[PDB]
Amino acid sequence: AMSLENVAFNVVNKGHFDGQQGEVPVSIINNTVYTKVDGVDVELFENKTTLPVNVAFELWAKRNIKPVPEVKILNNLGVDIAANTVIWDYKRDAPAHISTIGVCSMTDIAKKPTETICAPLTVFFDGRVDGQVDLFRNARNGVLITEGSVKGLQPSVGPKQASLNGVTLIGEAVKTQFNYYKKVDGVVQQLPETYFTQSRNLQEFKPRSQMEIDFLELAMDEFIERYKLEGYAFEHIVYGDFSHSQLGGLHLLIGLAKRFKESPFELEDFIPMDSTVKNYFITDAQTGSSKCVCSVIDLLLDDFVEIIKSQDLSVVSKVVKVTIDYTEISFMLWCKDGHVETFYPKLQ
Amino acid sequence: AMSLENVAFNVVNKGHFDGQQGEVPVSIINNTVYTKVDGVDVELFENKTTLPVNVAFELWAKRNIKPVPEVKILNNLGVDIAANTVIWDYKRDAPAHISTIGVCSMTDIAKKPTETICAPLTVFFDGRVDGQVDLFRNARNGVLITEGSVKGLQPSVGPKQASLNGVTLIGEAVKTQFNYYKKVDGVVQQLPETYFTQSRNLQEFKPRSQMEIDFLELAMDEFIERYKLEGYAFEHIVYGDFSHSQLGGLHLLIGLAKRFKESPFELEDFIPMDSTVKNYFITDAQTGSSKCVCSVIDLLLDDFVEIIKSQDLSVVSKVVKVTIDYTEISFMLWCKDGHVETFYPKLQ
Amino acid sequence: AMSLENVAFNVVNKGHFDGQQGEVPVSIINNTVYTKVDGVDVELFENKTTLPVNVAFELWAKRNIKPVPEVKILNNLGVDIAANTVIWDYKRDAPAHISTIGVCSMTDIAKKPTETICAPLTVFFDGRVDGQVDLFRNARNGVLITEGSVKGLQPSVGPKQASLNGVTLIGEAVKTQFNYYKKVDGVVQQLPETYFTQSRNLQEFKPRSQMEIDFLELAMDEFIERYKLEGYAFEHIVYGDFSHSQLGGLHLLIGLAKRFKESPFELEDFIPMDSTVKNYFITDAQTGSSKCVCSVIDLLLDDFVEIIKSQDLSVVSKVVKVTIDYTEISFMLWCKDGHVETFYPKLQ
Amino acid sequence: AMSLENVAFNVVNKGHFDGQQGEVPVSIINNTVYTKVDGVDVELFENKTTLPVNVAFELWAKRNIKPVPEVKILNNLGVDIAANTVIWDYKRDAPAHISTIGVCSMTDIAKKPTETICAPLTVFFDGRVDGQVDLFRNARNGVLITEGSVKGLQPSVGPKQASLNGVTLIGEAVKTQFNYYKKVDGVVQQLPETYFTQSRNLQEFKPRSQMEIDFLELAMDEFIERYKLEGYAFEHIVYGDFSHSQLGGLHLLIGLAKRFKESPFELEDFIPMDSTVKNYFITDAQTGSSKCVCSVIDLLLDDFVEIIKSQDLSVVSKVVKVTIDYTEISFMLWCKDGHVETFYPKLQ
Amino acid sequence: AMSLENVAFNVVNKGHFDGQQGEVPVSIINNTVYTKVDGVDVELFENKTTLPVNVAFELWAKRNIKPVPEVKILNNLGVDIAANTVIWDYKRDAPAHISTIGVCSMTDIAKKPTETICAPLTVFFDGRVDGQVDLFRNARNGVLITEGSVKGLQPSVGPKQASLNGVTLIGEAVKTQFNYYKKVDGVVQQLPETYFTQSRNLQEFKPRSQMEIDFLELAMDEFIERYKLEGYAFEHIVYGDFSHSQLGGLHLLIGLAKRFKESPFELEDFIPMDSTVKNYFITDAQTGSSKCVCSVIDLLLDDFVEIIKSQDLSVVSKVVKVTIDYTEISFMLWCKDGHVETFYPKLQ
Ligand SMILES: Cn1nc(C(N)=O)c2ccccc21
Ligand SMILES: Cn1nc(C(N)=O)c2ccccc21
Repeated sequence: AMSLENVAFNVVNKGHFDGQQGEVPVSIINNTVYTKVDGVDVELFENKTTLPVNVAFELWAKRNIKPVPEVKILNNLGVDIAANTVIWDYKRDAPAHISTIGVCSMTDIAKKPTETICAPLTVFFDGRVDGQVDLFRNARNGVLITEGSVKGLQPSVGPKQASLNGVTLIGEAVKTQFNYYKKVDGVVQQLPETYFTQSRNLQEFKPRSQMEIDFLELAMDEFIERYKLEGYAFEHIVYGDFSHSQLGGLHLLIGLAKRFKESPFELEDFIPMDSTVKNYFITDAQTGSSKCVCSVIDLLLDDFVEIIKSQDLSVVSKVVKVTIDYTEISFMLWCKDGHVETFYPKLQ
Repeated sequence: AMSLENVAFNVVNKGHFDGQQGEVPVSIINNTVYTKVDGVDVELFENKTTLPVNVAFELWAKRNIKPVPEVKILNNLGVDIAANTVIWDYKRDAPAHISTIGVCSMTDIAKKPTETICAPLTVFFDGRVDGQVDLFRNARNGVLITEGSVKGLQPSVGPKQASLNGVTLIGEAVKTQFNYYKKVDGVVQQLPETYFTQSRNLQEFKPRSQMEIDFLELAMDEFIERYKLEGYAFEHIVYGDFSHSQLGGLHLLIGLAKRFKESPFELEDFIPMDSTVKNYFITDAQTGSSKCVCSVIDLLLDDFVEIIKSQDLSVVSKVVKVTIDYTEISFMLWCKDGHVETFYPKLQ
Repeated sequence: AMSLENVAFNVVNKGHFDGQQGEVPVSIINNTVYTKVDGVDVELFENKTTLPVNVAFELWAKRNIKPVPEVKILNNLGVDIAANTVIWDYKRDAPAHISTIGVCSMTDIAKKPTETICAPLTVFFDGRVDGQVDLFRNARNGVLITEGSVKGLQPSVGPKQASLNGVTLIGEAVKTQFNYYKKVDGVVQQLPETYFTQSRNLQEFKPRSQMEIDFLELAMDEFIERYKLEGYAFEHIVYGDFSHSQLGGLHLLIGLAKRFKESPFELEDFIPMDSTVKNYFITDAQTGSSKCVCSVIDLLLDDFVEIIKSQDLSVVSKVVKVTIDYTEISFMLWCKDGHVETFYPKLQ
Repeated sequence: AMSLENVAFNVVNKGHFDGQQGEVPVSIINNTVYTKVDGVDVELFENKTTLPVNVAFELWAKRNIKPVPEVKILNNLGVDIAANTVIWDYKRDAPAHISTIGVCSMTDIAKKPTETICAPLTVFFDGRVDGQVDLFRNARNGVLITEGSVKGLQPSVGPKQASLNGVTLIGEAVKTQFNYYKKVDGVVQQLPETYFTQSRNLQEFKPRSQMEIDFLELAMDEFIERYKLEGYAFEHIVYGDFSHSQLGGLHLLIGLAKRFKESPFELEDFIPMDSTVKNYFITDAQTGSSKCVCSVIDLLLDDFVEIIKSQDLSVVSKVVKVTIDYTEISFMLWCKDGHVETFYPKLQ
Repeated sequence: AMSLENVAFNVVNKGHFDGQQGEVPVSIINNTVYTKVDGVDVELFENKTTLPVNVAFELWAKRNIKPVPEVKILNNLGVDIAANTVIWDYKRDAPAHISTIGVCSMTDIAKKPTETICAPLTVFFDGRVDGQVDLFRNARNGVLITEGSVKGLQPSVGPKQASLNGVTLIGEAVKTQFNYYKKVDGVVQQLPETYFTQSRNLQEFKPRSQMEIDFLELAMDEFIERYKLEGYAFEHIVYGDFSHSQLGGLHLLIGLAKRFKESPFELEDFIPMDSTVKNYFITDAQTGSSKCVCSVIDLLLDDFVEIIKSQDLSVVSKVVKVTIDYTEISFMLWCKDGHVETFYPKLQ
């Protein structure tokens, strides 16, 4: 017996939908859900989605509260819908997927992923839920995550980090590193060799290697000398050039984090969504150097060094394709006299 | 187990709230309630009230579907709230009362009218519901309607007409004429002798006496002669004067109905609500004669003739108080040389 | 180059979307689309749909302006989506279907009905458009209308009437009677033998047979005598019983139309959508007789007489299934001593 | 001391803004203004404008309640703003002009039309208000109406009809025929000789000449014979051709009114505003004959006959410019062998 | 070919409007603009203006992305509109000006500033754009900024800082110090001698002189002694008095910044807009000392010392007018026995 009042009761008493019986009085005004507490209204939810307020409230209450793959990974793997859960997209304040399976009567296209409507869709399956590894076996299209091995299936080791209630973290008390499996038209795929983005924040950036510790601690010329990076344009690409009106390079998150410690800057996230490569309209506060579309990727500095050192530097310009987060990322590589001039995630 | 989805189920299947178990998917967008039918959204309700949409939807679904007193009568009797029902005000598309008793969790001030919060409020009681006459005997303040005798309680015969789902009618298959009773501060109050407004429409006006048939059929001078109305200013008051820029008189609904048959006119209902006396900004289409505040009352022509013929015509101006629909209506009576000049419901 | 301003230009200059190049300034405020004319905003469209205002405006501008099947027929045939057109539902002021094919970038699930997403959906095809009969032959699921013969395809003669810009009519200058064809799972399905509802209004009801002329002109007892309808409960079913608080029978539109000429009544259309059988909360103004759920069907009186006279009258109660508008309508037939007591479209 | 509560007080007590002191409690929710009456909210105004609700409420309360020129006339004369009044556009439910002079603090561009901001704007002046003829003499740009002679100013006799509170009428108790005057760049402009549209409705159309009575009463062939209209294509232009899918002609309101008596039809007013020529998407209910853009003008049939009989019929196609409501209306005249084929207000 | 979809395409791909061809699907819901990215909606813009959402989205996309004068400077100079650009007011999240010239079809009053509508308006001209110095030469009213000298015009050196995408900064990689020119009625003005506000933030306050470094580093009594400020009430005016319920003085930003390092406080910006003097409802968290209207100005401490030391201290109270940011700021100076008691930006 699903209801607005029952969903609200669960949110008030359990912090989310927990299948508990009960009802609380609710008022809906514009895009906000309120509940009466001692005669006064208390805001439970503000709808930031394009779904009707009561529908969005229910999907948000029914969000997955276990560590789940980051939306950018699910998107890159072609996930269309999730089996009997809601992957909440905290970057968009909305459901990661248009439709649901066995979650909400307004958004459900099926109650079970075995229904023929789900056969063409790449359904997300969670091996931590009983019967989902078997539902993936019977699924024509799908992506499966597991914590351990699956008999007869070769795994693709996913990223170390997962999203837990919108907090991207590498789990110590919970497992966040999953094995990934994918099926297309009934055939188990061999997932490609991939790098993973590190999903760090600018304000709380932490190095994850000795090279990253050295980048943040040493001065530009000492670091470039120590790691033999002369001729690889790290001065432009990673450190950033703030001497002209157009901000030069600054495409690796670690470089932005190093700059942030000394001088602040504005990053306008004009397409706010989870993605492998992020585009920002940056304005450096100290210098006034700015760039409308500054593509930024958070790779481990060692992985970025490996990518750039594995390229042919003999052509003026070329597209360099690198598998990152299971997707093909195109980079633009610009060279002159055997040295790099610039290397950036291609704006297309 | 009250819920938005259960209220919607009742509306879809029973035409209103009928206490039936069940749920239908609902979407709320802005001020409208929708339900999915054959894959598409069908509008169930549009909120025209100042309450939250889901709350107004529930009160409207729980509206009283039996003949009930017209809102103007309840207002005139000082009714604040109803016992365990919703009197829906079809003229305002809203609940006739702010709060409820045992109806909706968001608007309820009590579950039963015996609760101390209800003692100062004039509670409406319906003798057609088991135990409501007893609740009126125990209520400190209240208005009771019955279809018959209550032992020891002196009745007041109400109007012949009642509102059934927004249709004001004199019941033939249902009883619409009720006995009325009122209590103030624990004491049964004697309801005054009163006239009743006829609650007719301009477009479907029907005469309810031989005098009313004669007013609509006969010419002005021959009706005034037949009913000995010379010197009573019916030419001004009832027929209306359309010769000057300011429309003269036209305060009885029957006069407007007679005019409507020949020439149309605009009546701007600037305070849209049910009331004994209605104020309209009238514009006569044929002549361009207009009046910002034209007070109009729908009395039976015989009752209006009785009122005007029972007045002393020896003073220039005076207030004439007449009990109509249990309320004291003040009229302004203007005389000259023993004849009426004007007589109108006094604009406060 | 589809755009809001181009859609608005087409509406302003062509009365609808006509593929014309051009732009007009547009302002969107809340759910209304406006355009500047002589320095002031003029309303072009008010969104009554659950889609975003600019999206609903585009689908409405792109509505099919040729005579099209009434939405009740498309629904009864299981139509999910239309091929490269919008069937506008004038009863709901909304698109008859959630999604589109080659119409609008926001609602499109495909550009052509040959795309694999369309295979499971029943696509509506219009033989009057070049290549649509061929697309139906290749579609896994679909409904096709034509003005003539399709080689080798067994036709089903549809209703005489079609909807032209929201006006249901039997075409004299245009063809409104189509041949219908349906495919399920790649296989042409034989459409059943069916009656058709007449799609008439209560206020402008016109008889379409000598029997219907006789029902409206003749008194109840003489019509029943002339057409040998004694023992078939037409007094209850068709004429209606207004003697008790619950309105009896009154399930045929013609009976409501006959009553409407003498006494008015309120019909509350609580699920406002096009359907073969309509449910109304009726309140008779003359008597106060009312019914929360009064199922009403508009059959030709001759067709209803044929249905009722073709039933076995020897059982107390039974479900009578009749194909109407291609759908199986369940009726409840109640008999006593070989005569009908009641016969009504069964309330689910 | 202008205020929302004071405006509301004036509306409640005076039917409009009347400069009276006082305040009533007001609640604003979404686009509606409410006031408390007997403990419940009563709707005073619903904003259908693109202005903020409280601002639109004030302009509507301050609307001119005297007969004023119809908005189509003011527009045709290039009126930008009114001097110290609001011309309310009842066809758009909005102010006819964006800005005000001495009316409302939010919309005012000036308190008096003598302010330099008003010099480039064509200000509407009303000679019925003291000092407005003088303000017109001093205005650089303006339109003046008067009920009589202004010394030395050559008058233009306007239409017989004016708008009084949204009712277009020819005044009997008030004057609706004004003298018009216009100034451009400090210089009094000679207004051209013009025809006037009759501003009639389809549903309440009344003939205003013996020819118009003869058009409505007589059959097509006998009217054309009586008025010697053979070869002028009245069969197409005025009567309308409903034999093909595209509705032919039907450009004079009187022809639509004649058709309306026999068969109803839908007129979609897709640009809802007052204009000399109106464009409708028409659908004839009887035949299914339709036209996306059907230009309709309401001229007196005698005036239309005079216009068409005053044209040279020797060229295949040409633009015929006719001054109507002070504006140049372009008509398309199509001839063959010395006879008219079609003549219609040219679709721009 | 301007369009909503084209503006959205530019925002998605270029970070702002860049004149690029292309379209993306857009949905408008309430006041938010979304775009579809891989089947899900992504928020592009939330309207915080009083303009229609699609219009505000276009002006925001077309905002000037070069360093521009701060809105307080433009306002103080009487700028009404900008020539072919949008000065976006980041403090109000809205366009700094009501109308535009050659920017957006809904807000444009002209395509070029040479149009006669622009002659009375003080048009903002940017010498960094080709032809704008010449358009200022031909403009009757205007303000011109340049980076270098203009032949024949004497410059007014503006502030060192400018706004770059809402970040107020003193440019190192870009020029932010402009020469200002102003014309009124065709005559080049001699701009007055002025101080400039420093436009610093409380949280990231940086000293811009040795005196400012000393104010932040030294204790109150050491600083007052070093700079000979005894008898100038800096203890009250600049440091602030937190000993009584009403917070005393605290009118210079540097004093608030010094306090902020030790104890936090709430500044309620009740009129959120860019202005030379800002008014805050301050509440000191440590003491509970508060003030409803605390006027705060950010002057360089040396400039404030120069202003206060250049006043006559012999009268109880007087208005001291100081040109700051080209506007006349009134200060209230209160003295006793030849010493200052208080000196503050006058609340009027
Ligand atoms: C070997 N194998 N294990 C699985 C599984 N655990 O889901 C599966 C699924 C499809 C095809 C082969 C498979
Ligand atoms: C001498 N002079 N230079 C300019 C200019 N560059 O705009 C100008 C403008 C108006 C009047 C005199 C002027």
